[PDB]
Amino acid sequence: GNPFEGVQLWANNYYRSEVHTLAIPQITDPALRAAASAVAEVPSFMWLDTLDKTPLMEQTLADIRTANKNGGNYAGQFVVYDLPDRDCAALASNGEYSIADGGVAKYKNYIDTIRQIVVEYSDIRTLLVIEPDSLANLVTNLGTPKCANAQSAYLECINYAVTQLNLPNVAMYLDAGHAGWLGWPANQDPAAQLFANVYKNASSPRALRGLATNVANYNAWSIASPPSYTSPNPNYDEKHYIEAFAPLLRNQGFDAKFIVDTGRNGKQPTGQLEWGHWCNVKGTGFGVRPTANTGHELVDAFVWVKPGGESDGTSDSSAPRFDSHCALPDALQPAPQAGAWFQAYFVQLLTNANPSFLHHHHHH
Repeated sequence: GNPFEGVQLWANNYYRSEVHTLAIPQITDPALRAAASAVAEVPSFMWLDTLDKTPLMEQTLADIRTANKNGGNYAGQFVVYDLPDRDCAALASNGEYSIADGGVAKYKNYIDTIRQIVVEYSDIRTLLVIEPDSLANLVTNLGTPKCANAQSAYLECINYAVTQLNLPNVAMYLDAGHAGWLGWPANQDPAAQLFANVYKNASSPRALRGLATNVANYNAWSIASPPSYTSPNPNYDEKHYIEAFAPLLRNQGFDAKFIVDTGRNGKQPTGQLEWGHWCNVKGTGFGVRPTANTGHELVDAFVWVKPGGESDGTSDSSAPRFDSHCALPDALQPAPQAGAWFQAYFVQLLTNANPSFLHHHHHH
């Protein structure tokens, strides 16, 4: 059943080329350079955050087909992230499509472009995260005018995505926020209704395996003491959020499994002063390496979804698409545009990694 069993995860060359060409030439310490070279080999998801990234998806799948026909057993990992009026609760979104300017039709073409690619590589297992911080905003942010207006477009576009990418080689996980967002007990029943209705309204697609949590966030999987910024939520880590949310989805006909982003949660507690501070958080490290051996029946894999070292947002308040969350004092600064390489942040995640990359473990 688990789409992560039976395969290796591909480490893409977009992140490897970031580390080799941008990061390593800036690092002088020989041990840290070797540690950087190693992290570039940890497989993390490739984000399709514009239409112009879809040729990179096809190139990555072509490389995986080459590797597989040469014996490999790799699967690809991609994030579908280009809804019109994307990031609806921001002061600022980088999304290229607007609902008012043909954005629903542009999203249809974007999904059709990805479906043609996944069908062209029907031999390749393709693991998808669908639309981070979309549906969670329709649970808690209907008070924000852009999100209230985006409700119909988001539900239609999500329904298109999950029905059109319901293919035999795909497993999809709908993004479902994190413990600090939907794990609060008052948010659980409305979120479970919305997610199980998305699944049932798409005719319970076989390929929609479940939900992704902690994407681009920093929560622990399991911690023995709740970090102080989680109080008073009883679901203060992802294990507690998922053990609370899974039976409420199953009660309404969506027997969801989960993947959890551990790419930036190795250091706990984190540097967050408030749990809603999400941008470029100080005091974080790379986490548990991707694996299907999670020790938990509900969790198909620990994965690295947000690629560590790529910025969450610029800290320049005069720049386009600036959001005030990226200038808070627990956000590392100065930070470049969202998605762009942020070398200080990479070095922070490398220094604080747990498990560490600086450990040299090596036998003959």
